[PDB]
Amino acid sequence: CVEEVTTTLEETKFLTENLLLYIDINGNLHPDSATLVSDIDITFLKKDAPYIVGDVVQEGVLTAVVIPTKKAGGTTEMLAKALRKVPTDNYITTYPGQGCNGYTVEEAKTVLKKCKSAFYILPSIEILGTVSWNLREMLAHAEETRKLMPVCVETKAIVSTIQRKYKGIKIQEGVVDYGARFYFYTSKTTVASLINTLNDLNETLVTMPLGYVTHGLNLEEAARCMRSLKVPATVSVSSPDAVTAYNGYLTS
Ligand SMILES: [Li+]
Repeated sequence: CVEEVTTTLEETKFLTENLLLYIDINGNLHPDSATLVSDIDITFLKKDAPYIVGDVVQEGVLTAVVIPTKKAGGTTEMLAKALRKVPTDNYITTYPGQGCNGYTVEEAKTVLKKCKSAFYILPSIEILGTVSWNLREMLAHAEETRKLMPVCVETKAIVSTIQRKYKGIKIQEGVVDYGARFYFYTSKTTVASLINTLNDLNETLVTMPLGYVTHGLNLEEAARCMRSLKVPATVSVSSPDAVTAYNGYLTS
């Protein structure tokens, strides 16, 4: 009932056209699902928001289910309960509950072995060492390695430091390659959208944990989100004790 495939989305459609996508209660796509809806109208996902966990929406070849997140009380049984609402069918999908939602692959496997449906699981397509580097250190590293450095534009202390270092830089949201290569973002976009952007750019990162403070996440919550990155990243945390903490959060 559950089979992992080695193929891309397009290379897996010969088995079924149906895609199972994961959304949150506002109808926003999980980063694992967000890359699967090219050239398809997805207005229907958010049109009927807000949802509750377990709600299912469908249009054409797409099915989407609202899954729980452990930051908001979610457990393994609530994940299983949510997936039971999906109509029985054959689907291409990803393992439910990964990334920010905080479930492990082994937990996702457990949920899907209930298998009213058949699922073909797309491949999740390298872990650089976690460090505790200050902003000056992170900038110098970026400059010489050409790694992409995400920066939250609302963090005034960082923006001013960059302006001093790189006289003449015009900081604006998006990629800015001046002195070093930056991805400037607002906390007024989702963490998922930022992760998908970084994954699409397909560059190695030097970064603080994404969502941590800027999007109200604690360190464990950010570490869960960081699992959705598909690019290598040097992750710089607040202190040496946080290195130990972060690495533990990432592996559970
Ligand atoms: Li973005």
